[PDB]
Amino acid sequence: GLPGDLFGLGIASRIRTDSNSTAKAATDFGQMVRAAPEAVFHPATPADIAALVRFSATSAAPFPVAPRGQGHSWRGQALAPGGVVVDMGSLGRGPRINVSAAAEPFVDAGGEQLWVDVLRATLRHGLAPRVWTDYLRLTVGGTLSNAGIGGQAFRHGPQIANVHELDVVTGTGEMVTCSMDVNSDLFMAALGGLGQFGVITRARIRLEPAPKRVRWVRLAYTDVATFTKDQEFLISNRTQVGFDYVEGQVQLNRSLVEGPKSTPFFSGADLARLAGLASRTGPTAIYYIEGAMYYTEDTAISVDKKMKALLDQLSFEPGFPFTKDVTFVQFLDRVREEERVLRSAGAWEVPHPWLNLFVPRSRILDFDDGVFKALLKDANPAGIILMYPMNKDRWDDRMTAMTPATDDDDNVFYAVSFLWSALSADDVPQLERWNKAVLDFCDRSGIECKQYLPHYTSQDGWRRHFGAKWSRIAELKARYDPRALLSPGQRIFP
Ligand SMILES: *Cc1cc2c(cc1C)nc1c(=O)[nH]c(=O)nc-1n2C[C@H](O)[C@H](O)[C@H](O)COP(=O)(O)OP(=O)(O)OC[C@H]1O[C@@H](n2cnc3c(N)ncnc32)[C@H](O)[C@@H]1O
Ligand SMILES: NC(=O)c1ccccc1NC(=O)Nc1cc(Cl)cc(Cl)c1
Repeated sequence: GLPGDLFGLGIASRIRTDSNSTAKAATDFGQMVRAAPEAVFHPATPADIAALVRFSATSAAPFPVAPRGQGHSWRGQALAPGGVVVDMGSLGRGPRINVSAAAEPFVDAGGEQLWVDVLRATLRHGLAPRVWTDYLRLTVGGTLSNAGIGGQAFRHGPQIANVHELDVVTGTGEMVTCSMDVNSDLFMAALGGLGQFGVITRARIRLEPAPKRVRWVRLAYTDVATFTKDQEFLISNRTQVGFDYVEGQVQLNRSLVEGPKSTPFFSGADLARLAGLASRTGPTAIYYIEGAMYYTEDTAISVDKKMKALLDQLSFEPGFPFTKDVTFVQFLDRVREEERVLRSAGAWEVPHPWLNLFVPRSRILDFDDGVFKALLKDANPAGIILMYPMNKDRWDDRMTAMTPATDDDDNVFYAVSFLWSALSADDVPQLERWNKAVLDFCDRSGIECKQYLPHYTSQDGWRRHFGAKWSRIAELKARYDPRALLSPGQRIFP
């Protein structure tokens, strides 16, 4: 498929066209889409990626180029059929993480670097990035191409709001350093850019002093209105003396009754006590607020009084607070333990038809009514459902990443993640029907359900997703990837 002229050049020494190489680059975490590339590119340096992109961009037959991080995509976004998959991990040679601890401390990290490896390096200097995804085995460039949301995003914004600068290889093959003050149009496009404007090869990440330990809590609710009121109180300016991390989970009645006998967080005794709570008024769903209070040797003496003062302000079910006290690393890397349990049960390397939505606060109770109370009330899917609010004023609307736009008056929106697993491959159509039912319900009810980690097969879906930002995106695309070579699996510019 690829031009014959490629194989006579220097870049071809880092090309692998064998079946074993291309098959590894053919699938992703979702395990639903298979499309092998013509070749895998193993760059030594980011300059090699630039030479590959320039060659394609100036070629008589331009081929697609897709950077692949950890392949933690589920809709074939990192796939390049008819083209080349760039193994980003190949750049991991020599020092690829540089901390400047000396004004404000920062960490320079290769786009291929795992957040887990960034954390290890910054902790040696007692520093850490401020915002984390729940899963640390994801690349820096991979999460920054989306936004990177987690429990600290309500305070500091997404990971894209915690970046000082980027090194980007554009779709023309040009290596550009960009920030808020230099090449700012490229900087803004790339953050939440879905790899459409260039490959992130470096990110300068914002740092803060690292905590020592975490007081980690889970608070159970049966009433969604009380649960949402408390989450909104917890992310508000009122609560300087609150949690550093705020998340939430939705547990359907059957997933607790017919689910595992214990989990890494909950003991068998905890789950039986929760089974009683969930059956109290017939079968009902449990909503959990998950909070975390960071502390060091200096704040260790006031943390117990701080936790008591905060919890006394909340309205979780009496007798249903759950507490852990762990190191900062144990907390940030908590999902490693969950993956370990899933892997031993053969429940990890299975299909993941995942759906992530951004729902305006004004419609969160209507969303809950049609989705958890009507659609999923008697459903028993494997996996987890996340639900937590965020603050719009911590997001930069000049960046590509989309937040809901219907309520300009309202600073709050909710992230709702349907992280289901098909324990049997033939369960995929059932989870895909649930995905479609939630989206159809949003359209039918007039709920502005903006996708996070979006996927659309046609440009009409993407135009609806980008809304008032679409013309700016199309213009930026013509400027930075005119031949539409980059990350074609996104299916925005076919
Ligand atoms: C698998 C998974 C994902 C995940 C998560 C937990 C798990 C188990 N938890 C998340 C969380 O708490 N918060 C959040 O914001 N996202 C979370 N995710 C999703 C994940 O961040 C994204 O899927 C993201 O893409 C990271 O994935 P990864 O590093 O594995 O990248 P990929 O799958 O190979 O590629 C994704 C797309 O981005 C393009 N790409 C990849 N690297 C780059 C660079 N350096 N520059 C530009 N574009 C890049 C790919 O081509 C593809 O289109
Ligand atoms: N408890 C967890 O959050 C979890 C447990 C097992 C495997 C993954 C986990 N977390 C996870 O996938 N979080 C996530 C995943 C995505 Cl795609 C998007 C967002 Cl907002 C959050």
